[PDB]
Amino acid sequence: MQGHPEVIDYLNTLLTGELAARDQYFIHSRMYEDWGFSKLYERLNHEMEEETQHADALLRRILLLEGTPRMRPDDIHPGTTVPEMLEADLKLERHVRAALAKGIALCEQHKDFVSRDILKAQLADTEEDHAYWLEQQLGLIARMGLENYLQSQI
Amino acid sequence: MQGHPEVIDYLNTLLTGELAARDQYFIHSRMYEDWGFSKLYERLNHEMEEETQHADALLRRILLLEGTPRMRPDDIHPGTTVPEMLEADLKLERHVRAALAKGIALCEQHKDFVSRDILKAQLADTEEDHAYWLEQQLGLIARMGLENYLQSQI
Amino acid sequence: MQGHPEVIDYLNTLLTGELAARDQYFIHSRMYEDWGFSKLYERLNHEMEEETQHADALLRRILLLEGTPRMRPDDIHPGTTVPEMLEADLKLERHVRAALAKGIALCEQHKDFVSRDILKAQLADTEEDHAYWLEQQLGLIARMGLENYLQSQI
Amino acid sequence: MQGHPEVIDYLNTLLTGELAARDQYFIHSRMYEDWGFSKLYERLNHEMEEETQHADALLRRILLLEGTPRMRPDDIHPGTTVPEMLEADLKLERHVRAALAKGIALCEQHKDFVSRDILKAQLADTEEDHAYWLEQQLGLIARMGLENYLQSQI
Amino acid sequence: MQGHPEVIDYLNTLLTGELAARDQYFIHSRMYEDWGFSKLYERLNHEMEEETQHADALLRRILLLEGTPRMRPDDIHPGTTVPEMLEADLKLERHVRAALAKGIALCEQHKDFVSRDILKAQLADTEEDHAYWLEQQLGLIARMGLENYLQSQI
Amino acid sequence: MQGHPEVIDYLNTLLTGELAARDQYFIHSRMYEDWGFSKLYERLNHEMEEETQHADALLRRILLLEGTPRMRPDDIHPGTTVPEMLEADLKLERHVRAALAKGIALCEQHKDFVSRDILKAQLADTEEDHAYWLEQQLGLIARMGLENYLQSQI
Amino acid sequence: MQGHPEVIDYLNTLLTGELAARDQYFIHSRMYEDWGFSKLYERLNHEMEEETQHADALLRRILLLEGTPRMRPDDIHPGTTVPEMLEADLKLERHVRAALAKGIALCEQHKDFVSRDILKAQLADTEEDHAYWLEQQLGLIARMGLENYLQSQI
Ligand code: NA
Ligand code: NA
Ligand code: NA
Ligand code: NA
Ligand code: NA
Ligand code: NA
Ligand code: NA
Ligand code: NA
Ligand code: NA
Ligand code: NA
Ligand code: NA
Ligand code: NA
Ligand code: NA
Ligand code: NA
Ligand code: NA
Ligand code: NA
Ligand code: NA
Repeated sequence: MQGHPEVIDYLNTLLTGELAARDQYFIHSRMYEDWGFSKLYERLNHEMEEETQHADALLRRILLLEGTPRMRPDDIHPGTTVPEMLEADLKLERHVRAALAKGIALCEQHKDFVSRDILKAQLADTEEDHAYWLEQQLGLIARMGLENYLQSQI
Repeated sequence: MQGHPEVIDYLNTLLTGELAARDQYFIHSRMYEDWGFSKLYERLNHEMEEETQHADALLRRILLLEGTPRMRPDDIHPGTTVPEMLEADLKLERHVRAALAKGIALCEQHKDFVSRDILKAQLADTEEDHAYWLEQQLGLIARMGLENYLQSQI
Repeated sequence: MQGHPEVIDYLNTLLTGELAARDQYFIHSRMYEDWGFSKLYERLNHEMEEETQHADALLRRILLLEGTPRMRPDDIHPGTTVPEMLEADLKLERHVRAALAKGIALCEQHKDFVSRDILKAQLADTEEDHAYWLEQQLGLIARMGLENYLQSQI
Repeated sequence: MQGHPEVIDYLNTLLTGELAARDQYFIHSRMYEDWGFSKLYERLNHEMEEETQHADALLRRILLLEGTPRMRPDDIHPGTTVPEMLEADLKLERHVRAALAKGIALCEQHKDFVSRDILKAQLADTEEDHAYWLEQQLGLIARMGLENYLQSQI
Repeated sequence: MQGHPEVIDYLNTLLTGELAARDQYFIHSRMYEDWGFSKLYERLNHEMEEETQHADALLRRILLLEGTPRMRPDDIHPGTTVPEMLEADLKLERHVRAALAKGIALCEQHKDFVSRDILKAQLADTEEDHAYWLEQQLGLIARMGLENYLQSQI
Repeated sequence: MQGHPEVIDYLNTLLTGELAARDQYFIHSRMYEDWGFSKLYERLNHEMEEETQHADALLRRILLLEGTPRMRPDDIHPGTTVPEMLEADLKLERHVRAALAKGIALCEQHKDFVSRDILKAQLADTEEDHAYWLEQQLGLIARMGLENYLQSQI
Repeated sequence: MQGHPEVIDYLNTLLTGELAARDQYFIHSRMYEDWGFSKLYERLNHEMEEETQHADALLRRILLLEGTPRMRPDDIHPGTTVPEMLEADLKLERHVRAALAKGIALCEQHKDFVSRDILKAQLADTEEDHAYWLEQQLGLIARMGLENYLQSQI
């Protein structure tokens, strides 16, 4: 079934964003492990896997709609310290959140209700899992201090 | 069996207090989870369930005595920081403790020995479980500092 | 993430409604048990638990959106006989249904698609589980008579 | 193997009748569930499945005989109350019974002894299971009254 | 709860379409088995069951909304060869897809958000399961030839 | 119990036919194995066993009726290539089908209803299992070509 | 431990190559699934996972050596038909093979014997698993023809 060209193009925009999110969590998780914060490694490794699944869902939807997936990831922007890495991931998730919400509205406009539902599922993950957890970590650093927070992530 | 009107009225006073205690622990537990203190979430979630059971016991006793339960909870007074929330819960439990003790004396006066026993069981829970745990948390904050205490509740 | 103030306010309106629904099912279920209708006790006890979960989902969403939950339940309006209690619960569920549908439209307007999805899930429960079951009970009373219906609920 | 054209045509007549019987039990069973008579839902849901199997056996026999199955169901005639629905199903089963008996005689005449045996199996189901159960329900309504009967089917 | 008449009418249009889809897959699956293509029999038999479930969901929703289900299936249009049968099923699924998308928009317009969600679930099945699989089979025939494809379906 | 001489004689005619069918499937199945078509070996080996059981049922019925079984098999007519062997078996099964149908009519005429039932069971096997499968194989060869069909039977 | 800058730079070159290989197998595997070649999907999905592990090993080695990983994948070059996709993957693996062999020699020169061993393990995978399998598939197409080969990959 040929999808609407505007929807396919927009799904491709989201795909390159999620390929990038995957890769930013790839490098951050391994940096956290390099420093000995295995709890941070585990969480972000899980997030890398979740973004790979999100990318996969978009890629397969684009194919179903007879489009050609764009596989070049967006640029990533890793941090150099734990607070910078948390903030960088939160900025990325906030961007993905806004992009997904714009996509949902576009899908509704072009009456692509299945694509809308795929994006809604990803939007729920972004808001309620990914971004929320990051906000929590930054809030913990604010409440107990960075040194105590880092200790908790060994 | 028709209970004594003064006893039924007093049980209703306790019921609206325990419905409120339930709801204060509902909001506090979820606030603790929002901030990432899952140990505090778990404890206060348990306390919400225990207050629901306490309320249930009163409600069912009032019905047995042919009274009409009052289901409007008392006002609650949540805190805005972990120390404020602990103190607010401790103030509430201290109020419930005093109210329950007054109720036990009233039940004895009107020779409602089963109602007295229900209240005694709740009084033991209030003193030895709920209020004691809160006093302990505040004491821990005093002994190790707030930042270390918060770290321990992740 | 700061949610839209109109959405947060509306979620709070729904929250106080579901806290009330919880408490109306609390008193009705225990009244049904007081009279010996254990099948009615079991169903409405289950419904109390489901409304607590619905309230919980709203409360947690409001927190995520950086709002402050309103924990005062709406007034409840219990019945005094089995037919009155069924009708009172059905009136409440019909009100909740309309409120949820209005909320879904508001969330769509403000592009809060995750809040919309939470409300849609609750709307499906309200229509297809809660209200439908109540309509069925009233229909059974109409078809077999109240005395036979009550017998069936022992 | 090419079957006798008169036999194939007659099997097709039976097929469209059993496709209809399937669909009448589909709507009646779901109507019974809509009203809260889950015992009636379960029985007629089972009967829908049995008529689908009966239709399947005819369809496959028609194909084996190199015929072309007729897939348009006969018109159905659902009732609007429990007694009307029972009577409507009994009228349908009585029609199917007569049609099957006529088919058995035709198959014997054209020496299609396997088709005869398929129809005999369906005839036994119609008489001893489907129609008999319906006759029993109507007899129960006659003996205990409709209200008691409906109570028994919750 | 009385549903909107335009929504109920439209659900009935979808119901008669899915009853037809059920029956087209009924005849095609058994034709595939008649020829010895058991893999095609199994898939389309599964699809018949899925369309029966889709029809069931619509029928039950129409009843809940106090409507009267229309049980006459639309006409079906079976093929006479494997490529014709695949194409006929794909044409049917493309029609169902468009009808479901129009229904979702109508439900949104009349603020029947639960009916919309039921249709969205069916739309996802139609696009991502039913039609996609058919497109794949036709593509396989194009890539390996019909004779090799048929061999693979024994 | 002495059976009717015409029935016993006719059962003996069927017996020598089924002893022959057994032996034709014996040689064909082993020829298929000799060439490396193990799927054809397995099917026809199964068919040899089924014809032995059919012969056994006739033999035992003839004895019960105080007749003397005729144990000389009819001549067999094996093919020399896979298509010839399939056709030869189909010709044999078509002959057995006609003979069994004539026998059923004779048994009915002489009121030997148990012998009729034994023959009906064998007739169903012949039509719905043996001959049908052969027709399917020849149809597969027609649809995918002989070389692909042979490949599928390795 | 600070690694040799020439070795770290070269590991980064290999990393961006393996991130690209991962993504080329991501798109090819999902294209194969889109067309219904599930055996090809499974193999290339496995290869995507293996390249992710290869990339991970390089990334972690670069971190250990106090380098900064380069996370931008090389450009990929997907095919548009099964033979083109196989050839494109084989060209990529041949490039990776040569790059890894050059890296091993460089590591030996700079006496980084652990980095050499990591690359040797990847070189064995590339030659004996990835490239070999691709060569085999192309050889199969040459020996049995493309249509038969595609049939085998359903
Ligand atoms: Na994502
Ligand atoms: Na994310
Ligand atoms: Na510490
Ligand atoms: Na208490
Ligand atoms: Na307490
Ligand atoms: Na609710
Ligand atoms: Na409800
Ligand atoms: Na009764
Ligand atoms: Na039937
Ligand atoms: Na029947
Ligand atoms: Na459907
Ligand atoms: Na479908
Ligand atoms: Na036989
Ligand atoms: Na035979
Ligand atoms: Na082949
Ligand atoms: Na590699
Ligand atoms: Na490789």
